[PDB]
Amino acid sequence: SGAIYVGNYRVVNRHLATHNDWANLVWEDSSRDLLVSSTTAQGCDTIARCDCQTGVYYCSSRRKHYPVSFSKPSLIFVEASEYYPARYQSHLMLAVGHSEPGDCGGILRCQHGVVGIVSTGGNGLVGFADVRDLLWLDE
Ligand SMILES: NC(=O)[C@H]1CCCN(C(=O)Cc2ccccc2C(F)(F)F)C1
Ligand SMILES: [Zn+2]
Repeated sequence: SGAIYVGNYRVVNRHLATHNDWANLVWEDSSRDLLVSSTTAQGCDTIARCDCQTGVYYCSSRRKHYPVSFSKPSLIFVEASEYYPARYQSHLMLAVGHSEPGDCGGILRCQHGVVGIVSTGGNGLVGFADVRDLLWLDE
């Protein structure tokens, strides 16, 4: 679990969104596993606007942060779940690093700010849903 709080917005994994998130919906995209809801308090985080391919992510299953090199946002496949079916998740970045169920929501950051959140993983890999193209989170 985990979320990005920026201004009057909360960004979470779509498969983990709450009833409150859906009742205060701003935007959602099942193909990206993202959902953004509105909040009444000002958010604690800053968003990166860059093309960094190195950064640090939080891994709940190890209670530790790890440095990673990650790929450019692209399409990757993800098997079924209580949430989705075999598809090409878009805007997804892969990295060599640990992840397991329960790790979604961990933040990935570079020197410019928040890059995205853990959304996929498997066999020594970890996938992050990018948020750097969501320019509207700031204005
Ligand atoms: N974006 C999705 O469709 C995810 C929905 C939940 C399930 N999902 C996963 O990949 C679950 C998984 C499996 C092995 C290692 C790590 C994970 C992690 F990080 F939790 F995502 C896929
Ligand atoms: Zn950056």
